[PDB]
This record gives sequence, structure tokens and C-alpha cells, in this order.
Amino acid sequence: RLMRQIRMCKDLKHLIYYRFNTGPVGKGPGVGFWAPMWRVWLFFLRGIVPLLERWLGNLL
RNA sequence: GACGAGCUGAACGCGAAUAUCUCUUUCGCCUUUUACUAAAGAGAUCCGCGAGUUUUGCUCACGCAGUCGCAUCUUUUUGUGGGGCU
Repeated sequence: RLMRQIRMCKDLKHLIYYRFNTGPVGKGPGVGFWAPMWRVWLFFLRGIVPLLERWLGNLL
């Protein structure tokens, strides 16, 4: 299901890269605006912490 | 007629951020089950959050103190007095 975090981070990347390189800034490494995708994965992790504690407690 | 920062307790309650899961169905992947899609609903959970005195921990601070058991010219507190008739 974390294909939706991956699709969301891909959309976030398209938007940020488009709005970032406008002008002479161009087309490569160098964009480090990471808080949008960071918070995508933080939401993933908050929601999956209970599921994974269950699964790992069951494994244990 | 009058005074808080930080923690754990409060017991009541969901500005703007939102992820996961379960169930009942439909739809799509399609050999099967997981693992998934996207619709309808019904339910949970997570990560957090606000105010009341409880004080624990100040490292701040106090009591003749800011407050006590409208003030003379025609319209208001400077009144028009005095007498006497049924």
C-alpha cells in the first residue's frame, strides 16, 4: 500500500522540481527541499507503527 | 474591595495537520492466498493536541499596597418665609 507514499513523493518531486528550476537553475542534483517528502514518510510511519508493533509482537 | 514557569498526574473535550488498520459490499488486478486498485458504507487505531487545582520540582516574587466598614446663580444638596378661614 506504500505505493501511495511513493506516488505522492513522485508528485511532490515533480511539483518541487518544476517550481525549483524555474530560471537559470537547471536540471540535476541540487534541489534539497526535503520537508514535503519527509513528512509523507513520517505520516506513513505514524500510521504503520501500530500495525508493525502488532506484527512484530506476534512474531516475537 | 488583590499575584506562574516546567513534569507527572487531572477528568472532562476534537483552529490544522493524517496515516494505518478491521468489517460489510461492489469494482479492477486475476490461477490461488497474501499483498493491492477504487467506489459505497460501517468501525477502530496511531501520532499529537485545550482549560479548569494536584502538586512534585522555582531557579521568581511580594503587603500604610494599587482599592478600604459628583463639593455655592433660573433644573435639582443651600428649598419662600409669615398668617389664617372649614
